[PDB]
Amino acid sequence: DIKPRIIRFGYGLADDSPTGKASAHFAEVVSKLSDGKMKVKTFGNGALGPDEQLINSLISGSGEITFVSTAPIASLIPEFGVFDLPFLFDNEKVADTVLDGPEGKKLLDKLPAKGLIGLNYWENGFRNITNSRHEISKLDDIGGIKLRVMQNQVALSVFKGLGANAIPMPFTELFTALETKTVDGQENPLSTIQTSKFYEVQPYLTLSNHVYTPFVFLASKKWFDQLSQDEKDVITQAAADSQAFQRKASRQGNEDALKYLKEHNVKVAEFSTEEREKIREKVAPIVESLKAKIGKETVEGVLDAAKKAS
Ligand SMILES: O=C(O)[C@H](O)[C@@H](O)[C@H](O)CO
Repeated sequence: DIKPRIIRFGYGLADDSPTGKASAHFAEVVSKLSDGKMKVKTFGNGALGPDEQLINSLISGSGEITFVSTAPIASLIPEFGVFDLPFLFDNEKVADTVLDGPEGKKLLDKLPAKGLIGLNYWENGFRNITNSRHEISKLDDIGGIKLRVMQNQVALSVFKGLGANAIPMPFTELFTALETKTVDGQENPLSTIQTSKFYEVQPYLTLSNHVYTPFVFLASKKWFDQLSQDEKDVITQAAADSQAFQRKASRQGNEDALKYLKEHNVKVAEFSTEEREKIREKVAPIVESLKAKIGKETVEGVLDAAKKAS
């Protein structure tokens, strides 16, 4: 029971980012599983707007499928803000375990009340600081930097607490803000820095890996609910296949991006062991400060699940 259907899948990252390629993979699997009857059309590079607009399009029904970072979802469901706390996940194995386990599912289960289906989590990844003002290799080097952040109170409060002038902006405005130096820098995974070309306007890169961002792979509930069960199964089966593809592509992409940026002579710094402890000390009270704006039980449950996975 599958009828011909065209499905629009907009997203913010470049079409040749790992997640852009995973979106094309999803399209291919949907076509395969539906004998070519269900056709997914991908619109990358922010062609259908940034995350905030994509979310709204799924709620309204103008769009069917997207992936977005968890951070803009915090404007609908504050508990999703948990992932903007620094150093939550020691590595990607911990992340997968927590996200695919009960603590991840509790959050996904809050989406339908807002008109969204969280099909599963994809990997945005560990975020790294870039800027055009000066090298950042110490906590103090962040003071007064105008740093674009994602658009929720947790991200703004974290970087303000680290001394930055935190400037929330949609991802789709970011390259130009960097190029014109309306902001000094930003922070994102290496493959995004590469495929969105931020290195062309960001001479400095710090391998801070300070935050891990999940993507949520999303379907419009209004749209999903009017699918037949056979068609829903195509979507959920393709989503499971594509998650595995995505995560592998993301992790290979992270390795490839580091190699590329280094070989391109981007200037790369890190936080020494001492500076790392300074950052940990400064973060701990702002993390505690933000539990009330995320949800105490969410923060503590994610932290406990991460400990058990680590
Ligand atoms: O910096 C950001 O906003 C995120 O990292 C991106 O992936 C964003 O979701 C994209 O569309």
